[PDB]
Amino acid sequence: ILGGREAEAHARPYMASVQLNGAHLCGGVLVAEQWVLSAAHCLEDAADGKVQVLLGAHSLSQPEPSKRLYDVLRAVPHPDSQPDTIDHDLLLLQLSEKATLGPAVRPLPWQRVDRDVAPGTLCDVAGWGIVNHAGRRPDSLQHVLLPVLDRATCNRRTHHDGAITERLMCAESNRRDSCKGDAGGPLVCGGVLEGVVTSGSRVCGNRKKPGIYTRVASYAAWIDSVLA
Repeated sequence: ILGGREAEAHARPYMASVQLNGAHLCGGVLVAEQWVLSAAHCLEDAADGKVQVLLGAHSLSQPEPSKRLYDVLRAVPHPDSQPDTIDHDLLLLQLSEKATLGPAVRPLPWQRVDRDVAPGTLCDVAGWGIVNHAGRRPDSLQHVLLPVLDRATCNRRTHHDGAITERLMCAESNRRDSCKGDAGGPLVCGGVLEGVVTSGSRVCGNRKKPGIYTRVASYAAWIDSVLA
């Protein structure tokens, strides 16, 4: 997260760190007791590496009573995801067992009604991604509040030039933004999950290249099918 601040510890009990061989890789969001939603291109990461999900965390490295690292029973990328597109960029991770819930670990309600978030709505995104241009990785969860950007502005040639489908949404990226390591994390508006950070290549913190988020409401039936 660029231009953000350290998050209040455990105030986002839905937040997940998706890990590969014990290192933070991507964000994710607990959407059911046994299921974490993240981004498909994260799993281009990779092969038969050990994918795990850390719940209940603030610090990646330090002991905390609520921290628990879960193994992953099954990883389910969206079937229409492709290496060279930002479309359908969702991944569902089935934990080894249902997560132990408490004040620091709880699924987030997610949007089922397929209607766009209003322009200007202030939403929250959080992550353990890089915090400066050098690539410094934070030990603790960061977040930033970002206003939703209307799709037509986002689709201008100066911006993302037609790439923002009805299944995608944008937020402003003026110095404050998600960046490398934040893919798959949650964009939360009014206490409800609305978006998942996409995991394609994108400059960070340039107002001319808004953040792009997959609209979870667009994929409600798919999420239900996988969890069935």
